[PDB]
Amino acid sequence: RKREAEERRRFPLEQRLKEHIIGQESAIATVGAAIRRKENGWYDEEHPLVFLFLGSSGIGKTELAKQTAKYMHKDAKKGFIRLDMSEFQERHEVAKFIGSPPGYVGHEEGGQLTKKLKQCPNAVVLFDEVDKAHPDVLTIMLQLFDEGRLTDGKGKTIDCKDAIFIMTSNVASDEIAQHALQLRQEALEISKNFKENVIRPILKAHFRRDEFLGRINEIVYFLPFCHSELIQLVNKELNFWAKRAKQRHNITLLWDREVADVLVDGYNVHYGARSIKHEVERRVVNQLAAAYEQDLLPGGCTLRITVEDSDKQLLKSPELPSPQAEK
Amino acid sequence: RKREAEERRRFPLEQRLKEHIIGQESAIATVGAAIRRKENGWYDEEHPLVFLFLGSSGIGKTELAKQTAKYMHKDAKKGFIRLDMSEFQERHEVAKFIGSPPGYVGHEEGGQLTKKLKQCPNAVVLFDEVDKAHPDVLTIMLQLFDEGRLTDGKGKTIDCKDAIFIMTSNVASDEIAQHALQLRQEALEMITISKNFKENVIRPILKAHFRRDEFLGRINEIVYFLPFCHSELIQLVNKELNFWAKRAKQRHNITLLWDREVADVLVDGYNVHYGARSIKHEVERRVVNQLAAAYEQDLLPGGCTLRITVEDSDKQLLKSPELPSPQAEKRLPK
Amino acid sequence: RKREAEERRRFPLEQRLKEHIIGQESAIATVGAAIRRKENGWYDEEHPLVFLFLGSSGIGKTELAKQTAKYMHKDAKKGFIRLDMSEFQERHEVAKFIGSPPGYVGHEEGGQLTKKLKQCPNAVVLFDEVDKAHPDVLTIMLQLFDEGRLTDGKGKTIDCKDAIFIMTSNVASDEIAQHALQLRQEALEMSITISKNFKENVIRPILKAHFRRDEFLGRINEIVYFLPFCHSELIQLVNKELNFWAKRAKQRHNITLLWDREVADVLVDGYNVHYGARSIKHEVERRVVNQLAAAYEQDLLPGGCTLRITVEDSDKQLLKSPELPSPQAEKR
Amino acid sequence: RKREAEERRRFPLEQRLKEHIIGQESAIATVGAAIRRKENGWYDEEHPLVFLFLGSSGIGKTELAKQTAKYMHKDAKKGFIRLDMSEFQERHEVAKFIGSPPGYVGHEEGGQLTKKLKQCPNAVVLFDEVDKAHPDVLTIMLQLFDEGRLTDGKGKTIDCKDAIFIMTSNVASDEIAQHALQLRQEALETISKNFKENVIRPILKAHFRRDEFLGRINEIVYFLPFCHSELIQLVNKELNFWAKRAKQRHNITLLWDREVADVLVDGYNVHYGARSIKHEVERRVVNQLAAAYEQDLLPGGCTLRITVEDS
Amino acid sequence: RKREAEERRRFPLEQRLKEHIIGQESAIATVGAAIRRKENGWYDEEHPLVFLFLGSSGIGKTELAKQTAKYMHKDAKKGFIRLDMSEFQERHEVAKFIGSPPGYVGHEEGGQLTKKLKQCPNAVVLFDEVDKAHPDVLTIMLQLFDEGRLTDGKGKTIDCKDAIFIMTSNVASDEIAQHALQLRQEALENFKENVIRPILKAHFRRDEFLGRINEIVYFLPFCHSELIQLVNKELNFWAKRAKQRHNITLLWDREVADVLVDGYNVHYGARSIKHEVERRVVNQLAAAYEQDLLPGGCTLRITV
Amino acid sequence: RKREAEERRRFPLEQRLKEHIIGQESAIATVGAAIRRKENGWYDEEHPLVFLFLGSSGIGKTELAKQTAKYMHKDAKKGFIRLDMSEFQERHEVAKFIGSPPGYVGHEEGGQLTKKLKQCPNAVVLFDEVDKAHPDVLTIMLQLFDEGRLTDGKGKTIDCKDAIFIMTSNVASDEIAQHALQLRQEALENFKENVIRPILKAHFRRDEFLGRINEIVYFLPFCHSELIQLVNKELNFWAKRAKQRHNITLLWDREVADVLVDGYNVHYGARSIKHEVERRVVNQLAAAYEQDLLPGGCTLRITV
Ligand SMILES: Nc1ncnc2c1ncn2[C@@H]1O[C@H](COP(=O)(O)OP(=O)(O)OP(O)(O)=S)[C@@H](O)[C@H]1O
Ligand SMILES: Nc1ncnc2c1ncn2[C@@H]1O[C@H](COP(=O)(O)OP(=O)(O)OP(O)(O)=S)[C@@H](O)[C@H]1O
Ligand SMILES: Nc1ncnc2c1ncn2[C@@H]1O[C@H](COP(=O)(O)OP(=O)(O)OP(O)(O)=S)[C@@H](O)[C@H]1O
Ligand SMILES: Nc1ncnc2c1ncn2[C@@H]1O[C@H](COP(=O)(O)OP(=O)(O)O)[C@@H](O)[C@H]1O
Ligand SMILES: [Mg+2]
Ligand SMILES: [Mg+2]
Ligand SMILES: [Mg+2]
Ligand SMILES: [Mg+2]
Repeated sequence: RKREAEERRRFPLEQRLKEHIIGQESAIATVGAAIRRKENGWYDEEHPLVFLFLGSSGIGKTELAKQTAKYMHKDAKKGFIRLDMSEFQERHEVAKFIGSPPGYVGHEEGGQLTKKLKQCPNAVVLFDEVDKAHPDVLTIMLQLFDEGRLTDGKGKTIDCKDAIFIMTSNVASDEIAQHALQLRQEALEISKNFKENVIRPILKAHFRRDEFLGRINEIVYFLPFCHSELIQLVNKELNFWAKRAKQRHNITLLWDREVADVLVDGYNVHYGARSIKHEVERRVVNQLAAAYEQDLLPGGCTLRITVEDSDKQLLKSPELPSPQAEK
Repeated sequence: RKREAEERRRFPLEQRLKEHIIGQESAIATVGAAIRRKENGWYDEEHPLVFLFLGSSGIGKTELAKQTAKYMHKDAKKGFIRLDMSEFQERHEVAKFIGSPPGYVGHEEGGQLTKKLKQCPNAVVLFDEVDKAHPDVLTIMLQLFDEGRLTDGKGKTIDCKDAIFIMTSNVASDEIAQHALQLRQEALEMITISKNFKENVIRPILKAHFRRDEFLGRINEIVYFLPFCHSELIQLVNKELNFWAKRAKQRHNITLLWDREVADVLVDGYNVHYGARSIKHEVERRVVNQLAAAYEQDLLPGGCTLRITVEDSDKQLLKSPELPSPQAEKRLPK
Repeated sequence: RKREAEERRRFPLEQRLKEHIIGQESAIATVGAAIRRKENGWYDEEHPLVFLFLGSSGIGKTELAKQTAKYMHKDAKKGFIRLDMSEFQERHEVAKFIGSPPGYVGHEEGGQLTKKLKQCPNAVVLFDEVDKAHPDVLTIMLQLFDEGRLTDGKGKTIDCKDAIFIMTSNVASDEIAQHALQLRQEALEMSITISKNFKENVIRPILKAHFRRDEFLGRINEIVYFLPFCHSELIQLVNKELNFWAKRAKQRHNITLLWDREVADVLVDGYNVHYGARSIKHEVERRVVNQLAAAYEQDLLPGGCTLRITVEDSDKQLLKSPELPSPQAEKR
Repeated sequence: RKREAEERRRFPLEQRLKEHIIGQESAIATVGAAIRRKENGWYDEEHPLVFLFLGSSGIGKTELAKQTAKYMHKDAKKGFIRLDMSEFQERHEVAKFIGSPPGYVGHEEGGQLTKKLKQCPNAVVLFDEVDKAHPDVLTIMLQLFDEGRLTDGKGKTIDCKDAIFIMTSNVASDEIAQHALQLRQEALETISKNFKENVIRPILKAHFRRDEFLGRINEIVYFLPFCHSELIQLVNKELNFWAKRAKQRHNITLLWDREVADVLVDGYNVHYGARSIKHEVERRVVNQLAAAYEQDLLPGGCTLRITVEDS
Repeated sequence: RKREAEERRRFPLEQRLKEHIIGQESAIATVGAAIRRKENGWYDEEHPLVFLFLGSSGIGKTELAKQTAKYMHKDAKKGFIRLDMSEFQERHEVAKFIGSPPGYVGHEEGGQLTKKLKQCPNAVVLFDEVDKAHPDVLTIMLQLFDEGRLTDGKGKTIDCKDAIFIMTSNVASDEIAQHALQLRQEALENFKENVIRPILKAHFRRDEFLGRINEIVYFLPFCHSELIQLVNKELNFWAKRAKQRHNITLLWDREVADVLVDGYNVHYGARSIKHEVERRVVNQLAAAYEQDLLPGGCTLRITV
Repeated sequence: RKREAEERRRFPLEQRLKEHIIGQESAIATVGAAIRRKENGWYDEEHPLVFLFLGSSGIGKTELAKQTAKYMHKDAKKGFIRLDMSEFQERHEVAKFIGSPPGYVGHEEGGQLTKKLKQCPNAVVLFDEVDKAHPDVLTIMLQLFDEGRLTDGKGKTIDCKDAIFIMTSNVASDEIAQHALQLRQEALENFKENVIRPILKAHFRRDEFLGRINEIVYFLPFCHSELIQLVNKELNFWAKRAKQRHNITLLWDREVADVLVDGYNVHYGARSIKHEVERRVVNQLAAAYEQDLLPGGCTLRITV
């Protein structure tokens, strides 16, 4: 008890997530508060904890879910359960949850989800892209979210009252991103309850049933990044590549402050972080790989990126001559 | 003779339910009357007793069913049979009730519901969220509700005549809620009764969109759950706070107190579409989160008090065992 | 010979049925005539006798079938083979009739129907709610009717030529009910209900669409139509229910129960055409029986308890005295 | 490591593609750069590499995909997985990818795409003419393109993080051609910046209705219409193919001059591109060779000059 | 090698076509030229041959396809496959063409086209009345023609590079019949029929549909000479098959065969003329035989 | 030789059928003539033999098919094969018509048709309503023509050039009944194909399904003489069917038949007359027997 409490206080989940997620402070704060509430025993054991993650594309929803799963279960693969709801676009596909009835092909195998949950009753379940499921498939989750009960095709009931369920979608993402015009309001010169009652009609229009929505403990809103968070993302990506280069080939990598400013221009609000990822890859790592194959990067050398309308690489001082693949 | 004398004394079922349920007086009365009738004889043994529970979400339908099962069979697990009809969305899934026919996988296993009913013939059967089932699956329930007889894949009848069947659904949720709101508005001029509204409005819904006539004909009683009144919302908030205070005292020896304004602020977060679940989540979010954060060495076994800040109806804080001191900032960004 | 002499005399099937069934006189007459024709041999003895029962819900189809089975076989349970077709909604369900083939799971049990038939060749077989059966099941049924014998999964063939097959459904229930109500209204314009063969021809396409086997319908010996109850038949139903409850009370607790025509009218006012006798049964249970059960634990004692109507609700009178018992108000 | 790196330096992928692909320099450069970045280990292993080929019909998109697959998996047919999204033009066609759920016909079989991917995790997957898919069929591709993960009807999860996905379509063909005119709109007194992709995005979003789908695509490769020189090169390629075929089959030598290439190009059709050129050559020249051969006017070993044989 | 040499050296296809087909000389020549060109190389083997047969119905189109399938697969009936696109007019009928997805109705069947092709990839496929094909079926056929590659619903892929696809329709039958640029004008056995191209364009995705077609074959209405040849061939078939052998040499003179042609039924095609001949040529023979009236045979002489 | 002589003596088959059938002389004569022609080599014996029978239900179609099978086949109608195409649908076509082949859901190879054709290739095969037949089964039935060789669930194919197929329908039932000229004007006191395939071509795609049918047989509404003859035969059966036949007198049997025919068969066929007889006779006799009013020498009773 004492060691767990001391470790949690010393290195909170919220500080652990911040290492991997940039921004999203209100989502981090909500998930951390719920998690901490559960861990300290201040939770009802009858009803499992359920989250729904909403916002635009590529802003860390599945990332946050993965980090939460890793934190809850340090490494156990069975502790984290993935479900790509995009494979459940038809009603009949719900059989994958619980398996076929008696007398039907595949009956001897129980429900896949039932088996997975049985292997780890307190696992973290991620229904990714839940809006891509057929809405009759979501009906199977009514008892799962209310009481953590699920009966396979063989009549065996699974108890998962202590599990944590996370759903992710971008259902209201235009309306959430449009409400980030509150960042543009500049009053000196974050989502309101009444906005959540404008985001509701959209949720019921998609997720047809009020008894489904009334089962979720928390709706988490992920906002579009502000300019500083874009700079942080670019720096994070460059640091990742620098670490990889240093580890693999002992190459030291440096970049001026203006490199991030140049790179952020590739940001696409419709795609989020992955846009920055692709931009950095395309217009830095391509040059890096071309130089490496050309053998212009001796082990232990120092490479610094300089800023033009394009990006140049200096081998500790001289400009590295760009190789010619076409010869 | 003493069992008979107790039964003469055994009239708390309404009390037992009202302990766990707030409001829904009409439903409690109906269920209690039917159960008393069955208990004291005065009931035909040739036909099971069937209820259908209708209303909005999070208003005690499943809760009432579970409480009734517990009362009838005490803690006996075999006495309460649960089925989540959301798993029966396909016609072929009816095989779960009776098992596979001879010469097919799982035939030797036999029906599951048939086995459970054999274990406890007088069990309380709950088909939760029945309107999620494929109508062809409901078709099998005709015989079960009429004569309480079901034949498994092996040809064995179970003869569950004296069981009790409870069905929970929200098919007419929007109509019932709107009608109840209108009736309450009318009563506000100067309470929970609907005479023909059921036949003219509810019945065509139930029949046309989901069922056959013969299926509805076998239901002994239709029970209607209405949305909570404001006082009932206050009662629900008080119930949740009492539950959390009981947990705190029992486990951490912490005494928890609050005020009426706390109840008002909490109920302000109530959402009609979700019923008691909205209040439950609100209480967990705005109070229990602060209690769990204070439990990092700032809570000790004393009279912790919950109060509203100077910002009326905006914020609420914990105060220490000694009321003159508010609890600190919980200091997360160490 | 003694059994034959006793059966036909002093106890015709119609006489017995009228004891349990209210109305449906035409159906009772048809069933009795067909049964007598079969018994005396003035019928196609080369084929089993087949019936189809149609009409709204709660009008005695299953009840009439059960009473007929009891009359044919007295108390012999083996003489009444009951099959609820709602379990045969899938193609492979036919295996239950004959069991699995040799070498398969459960083949040693060659189907329930075959075993029961060989146990009682002349048993009355009821396929309740036949319309729910899968078309392959209906094909097997038609094969059984035409052939007159069935072969189990073990290769044994069982002769059931003398068996009686009864089927119940509600395929044309709405058409039958609305036509019967229209004929009652038309007869009130004369101031009754005998449905003409042209209405049967109108109904026939519905049956042809549902079953899609013109030979299957043709093979049916008799189609029996049950009508929705008239007001007098509803009053009789209410009186029957009240008599049942009164005799139950008298036997169990020596309580005498009385009522008046007004009570019967009030109870029948709760009738619902879509559910038939079930609606009246439930109304009687909730309106009256609930009060009896509530008052039983403390107030009821041997004597004359009479039901009365104050204005619109049913009230009770004290034993042998015109005092209204105080209801044992639950809770407090 | 050193031998493979030296081999790649000696004979890069670009030359191999140029052996067969004509023009499309920008597309070849982009694909080659991405492939080299992958091979040299300078790529994140958490996400597969995804391409989207856009351009008019008959300009080598699927041809480029085939050449790339051959380069990566030259000695493995299993290394190249081909799909044709015309065969997926309705929502329920997703059941081909992962198979039917438990208790349904074909369940025991399992997904086809899952089988193929499991056989060769690092294969090259080609979704030919993806635009013809029902849009809800593309939804199944989200996990594939993001994490290279897919689950069949039996619950088995296929990991293909190192695979390469190529999607070919002509959704913005007309707009791409109009932009390509920019190079041909020059005052001229070859490479387009193509920042106008900001206004190509709406077309894709209209067709592919989900932004998250586009966000998962690493690169958008644009194939431009052939120029006059590229058309001449294509005609020369076709005539070389036919000449070598004649030599190998009937031992006949076949020869021509500029007048033939120009006359064949003059019959070019934009709507078909390389296919137009193929049809033109076949109709105008191959028919004459076949007729002459059937008349036995071509003794074995003889030499033909196409001395501008026209009209 | 000797088998291949004999296959090459055997009778030219046009010989058999002329043997069994009457008229349609232009179509015979075109098909023979295309097949010979393919055999002698001079044709990219990477793409299957695609033929579009135009003209009135019932004038040998299917017969010509059968004979072609006979040339290449004389020893195998499976070498010829038929599909009538009157079966394939609505979106859900795409699943009948190449099979349903797994877990759906008819998945086991696997579709008509693939089910037959997998047995004989190099067969001859006849799509009757492609006009009636639903656009989504037209999309799968054009894909198949372009690539020669198709997947069934069960995931099995089929290579049909060397197959021969023949499409038949009557979209421009009236224009060909009325123009008759060869029949009654040049030969009754280039015309620059430039209206057929726009006519077809109006009915399909001309970019792909007409671009991929390897060849277009025209069928012309029968002429008087062709009709009398067909009647002579029918009467000879009846005469030689006379199993009551001794009545053979029931010779049909000339003018009665001309009167049988005068029962013009070309609207229904050749089989119509067959019925015409059978009516007043076979019924009288059956009546006489049943009556035992005519042992030893007789001239058909004149009747009507 | 004795079997051959017996088969020869079976003719005239028209008398054979009339021994057990009433009316339908035209159809009987047509069938007999077709049989003779095929036997005598005056038919396209290379092609399957197929009739389509048209008219209302219950007018001797099944009765003529069964009598034809009983006579042609030696005895017991072993070579008869009749099926209800109304139960054949997309979910049942292959599983029953071809019969669920190995590897399919179900192992009922043959299913309903080809499981019996394994023994009697020349079967008389009855399809009881093409109006209710599924398009898939109507297409697979196209194999039955040309050469037959319909695929079985076991893979076996039967050459149908010798088989007899009897499709039937009620969709054309009006074409005969509405006129009654084919009955009134057929040498009693209209024309063959008065209208060529009026409804049938539009409904069953004459191009394939009906184009391959060799003959069409009309069925006419029963005449008053035919109806009264049916009544008389049924009454004779009941009279002899009596166990205590001494009580059977049949006094006024002709008058009772006249009363019975009042409920004329104009609804679904002779079964209407059978029900008339059962209602107006059998019930009365059963009631009298129950009342012990039948000692012997008992007359009839004229009701109405
Ligand atoms: N703070 C961040 N926000 C978003 N992405 C981040 C962040 N930090 C790192 N990333 C990375 O950027 C990528 C974003 O992709 P996702 O995690 O899947 O976001 P998403 O919310 O699920 O978008 P969709 O709904 O799948 S389109 C991930 O690969 C992350 O690892
Ligand atoms: N004609 C009747 N006379 C007396 N009691 C009847 C009569 N009909 C029904 N009952 C009673 O009310 C109950 C109704 O059940 P059934 O008669 O079997 O239903 P049904 O008439 O067949 O219509 P379905 O099958 O529900 S659509 C019976 O169990 C009887 O006890
Ligand atoms: N750029 C090219 N250089 C040389 N050959 C080419 C080129 N493009 C196409 N071809 C050839 O022309 C044919 C066209 O094939 P594709 O490459 O597949 O066309 P496509 O662009 O991919 O587009 P679709 O599917 O008609 S939209 C192939 O036969 C190629 O071999
Ligand atoms: N020499 C011939 N020319 C044309 N048709 C012929 C010849 N011999 C037979 N036929 C008949 O022509 C038909 C061939 O197919 P056909 O009907 O003409 O094509 P389609 O129906 O598609 O228009 C067959 O019915 C065949 O009997
Ligand atoms: Mg995601
Ligand atoms: Mg509930
Ligand atoms: Mg019943
Ligand atoms: Mg292509």
